[PDB]
Amino acid sequence: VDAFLGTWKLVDSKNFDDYMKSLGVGFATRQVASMTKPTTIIEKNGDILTLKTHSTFKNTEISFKLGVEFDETTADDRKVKSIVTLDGGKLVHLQKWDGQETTLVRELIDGKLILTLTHGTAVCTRTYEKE
Ligand SMILES: CCCCCCCC/C=C\CCCCCCCC(=O)O
Repeated sequence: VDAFLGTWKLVDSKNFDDYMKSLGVGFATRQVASMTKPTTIIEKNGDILTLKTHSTFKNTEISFKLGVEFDETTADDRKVKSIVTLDGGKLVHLQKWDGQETTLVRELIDGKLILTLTHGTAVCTRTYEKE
């Protein structure tokens, strides 16, 4: 997982409104989210990964072991059961709640971190660059 480690800043986003709307996020939160450029920090300490997402709007932090389920409260206030694994060199984060699922997939492509978010028919792509 070592190539994912570091500090990353958002530089491009496509279809995030569609993804938020699919999750039921209200229009006022979508407004602010469309103008926010988060910083994501990924760190490791032995087998424990910590993923921080910082912005002027909301901040989140989770710590987990790969392949072990954990409880997570998301930035939009869903209480989900999560698991993160490495699949084909990608970091795959699966969230389940109320019979629903969403995936947050991170892959490294030409030095950039590409985050693909899928829920329902909505697919959002967010591109991060390393700081
Ligand atoms: C912590 C800041 C995340 C981005 C601004 C706040 C958005 C909150 C609205 C819906 C959350 C949807 C699920 C999390 C999206 C994370 C996107 C990302 O890491 O770039």
